[PDB]
Amino acid sequence: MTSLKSVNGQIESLISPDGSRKNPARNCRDLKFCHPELKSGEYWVDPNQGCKLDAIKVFCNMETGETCISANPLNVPRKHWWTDSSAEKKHVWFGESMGFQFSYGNPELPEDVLDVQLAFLRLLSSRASQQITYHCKNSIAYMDQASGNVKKALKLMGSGEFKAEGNSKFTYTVLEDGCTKHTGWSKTVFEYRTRKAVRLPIVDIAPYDIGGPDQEFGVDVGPVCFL
Amino acid sequence: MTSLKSVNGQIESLISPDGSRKNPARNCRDLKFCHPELKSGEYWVDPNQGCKLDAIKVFCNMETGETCISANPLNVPRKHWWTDSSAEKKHVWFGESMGFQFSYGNPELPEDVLDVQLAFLRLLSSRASQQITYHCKNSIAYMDQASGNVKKALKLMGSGEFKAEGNSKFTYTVLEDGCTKHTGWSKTVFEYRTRKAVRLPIVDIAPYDIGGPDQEFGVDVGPVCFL
Amino acid sequence: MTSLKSVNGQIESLISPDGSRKNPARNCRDLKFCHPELKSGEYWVDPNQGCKLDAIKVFCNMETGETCISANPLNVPRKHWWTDSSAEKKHVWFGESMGFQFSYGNPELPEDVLDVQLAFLRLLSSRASQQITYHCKNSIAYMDQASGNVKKALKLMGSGEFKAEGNSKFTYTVLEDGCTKHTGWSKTVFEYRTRKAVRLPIVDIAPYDIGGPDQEFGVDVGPVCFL
Ligand SMILES: [Ca+2]
Ligand SMILES: [Ca+2]
Ligand SMILES: [Ca+2]
Repeated sequence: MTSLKSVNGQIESLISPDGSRKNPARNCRDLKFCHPELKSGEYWVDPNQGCKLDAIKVFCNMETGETCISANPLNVPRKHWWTDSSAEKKHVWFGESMGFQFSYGNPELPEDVLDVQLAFLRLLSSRASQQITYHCKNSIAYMDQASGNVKKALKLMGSGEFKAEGNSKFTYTVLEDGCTKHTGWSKTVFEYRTRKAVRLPIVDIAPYDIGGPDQEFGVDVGPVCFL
Repeated sequence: MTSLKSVNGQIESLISPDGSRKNPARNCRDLKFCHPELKSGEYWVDPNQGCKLDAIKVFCNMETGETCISANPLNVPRKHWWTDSSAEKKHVWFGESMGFQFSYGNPELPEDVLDVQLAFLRLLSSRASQQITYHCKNSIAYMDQASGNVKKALKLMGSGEFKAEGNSKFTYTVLEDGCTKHTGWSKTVFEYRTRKAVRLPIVDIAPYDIGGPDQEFGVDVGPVCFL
Repeated sequence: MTSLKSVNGQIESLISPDGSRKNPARNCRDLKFCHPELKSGEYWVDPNQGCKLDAIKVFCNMETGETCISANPLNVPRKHWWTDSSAEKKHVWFGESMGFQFSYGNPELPEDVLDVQLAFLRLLSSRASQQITYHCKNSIAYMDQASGNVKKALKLMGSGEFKAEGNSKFTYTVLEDGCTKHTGWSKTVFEYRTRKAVRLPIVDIAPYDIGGPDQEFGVDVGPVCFL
């Protein structure tokens, strides 16, 4: 009878996973769907399903049904990261030069695996969104106070380029803009949200105003969230 | 022993779903594949699989293996829906103006969910096809009798534009053409069929000849069928 | 107790498939993941999952986790397949003229089914690669000895065109080049590898230097391999 009890529970787990490393579910949204009660917390979801042993630790915003992958590493430290030699200041790709590109998900799993689980969510979600902060000292993120212009605004590489202005479908929005005046380290917050998830996540960033001897910046990278 | 009997049946259901709200399958085509006998009828299929509680009531053409989603609402009523003021007559988007866009699947399920189940079928099916009727009084659908021309022909928004003429890959075909002469309410039937399912379903419609005081029309929207 | 034993094994099979026609798994890579030990060999994988009865016999390179579909038919025989009348020699599509296009997977399964299993793997894999050999007598594959040029090089239809030169993202690489001198039947080997798997497999081939009375060629088509 004990064996029967063990089997039945096991079977129930199969019909509905419970989010644990041992019993992951397809998206946070389903976990939400099949486990209405469960509260937002770290949960294990396996987007490509099939084998269960390659799921990923995501954060479920169990309110929205969003699945949110923290990006590793999470942050880029504060430093005066670039030279200021040209009178003209030009866009630079952090990851491409000096710099690393942002990686998303479990460090442990191989590239080809982190690609495909991400690929499914990214290919098959209703929409995706991602937030990113630019810490600044003496460095214009988006709006230049003195020009009242975005010419200085930075760029982001969706995977596709996200700019302040240009085709609307590819323009990030700003959520706050601390870094608009030069004088003595403040934060700007950007956001990209779309129905073509394939466009996310943000892998690289390009600050236009940079390399001043005065100029220093850091970043922290918010999770890419699929719904 | 009764418990064992209940488990075994339960397990069998898992290996093969039977199409019911409680035990849905991935596509009508599989239901057809794993249940060769079952006759065309309303059945419950769950394209994104995973959680079972968000499947959709489709029609299975169990002959073809097509999965056919009736679109809600099904029809647009007969009415003289638009003004005729310009000497020139121009294309108008029903949904965009005066008008609503066609929604597909369960009313009950959320947008983000109806998106993703549709997205999978739509992204991953061999081909899709959809039929649409234009009821008419004193209104040219496709072929103008007097010109022997399609200039008057209408348009449809695949999601992409489907026109009578233009790039071949994006031209609808006509299955019958009642509305070719003005004089005292007849039906034309259009069809789009493709291997890039992503292009369907039809969400919006644009009649070129419209708004005459004389002019009146209705529509009924056939299901979007995936194979 | 025997029934319980049968159920438990059955359940275990469900959690992890074992690659057999009866118990297939999603990709060779998972089979590799959930069955680390299993050696490279013919195995049964079912990419669209759902119903189990429509899987496909693939080769698992259980070292790489690649899933490799042998293409049917495997080879095109040696023959002087084309006319040489024009002083100018021009590209010809074997399949399009004189010729057949390459089909991949189980002969038994219907087109719409072989499409969708391939579609998933092809849509959802980390990368794909495919190798193809051009047997030659008196026929330049890629490099012309006398010109030291690729002008004569052939083409391949990815599904998209793969050429010796052109946009880099769409250029095949050569792995060996036997057919560079005219005089009395040697082999060249081509390869396309990409992260946009949608581009593969190779369905058609176009030799630029062909139809000489002297000129004869065969092909054998290597499998399209998904990872
Ligand atoms: Ca998995
Ligand atoms: Ca579902
Ligand atoms: Ca299957």
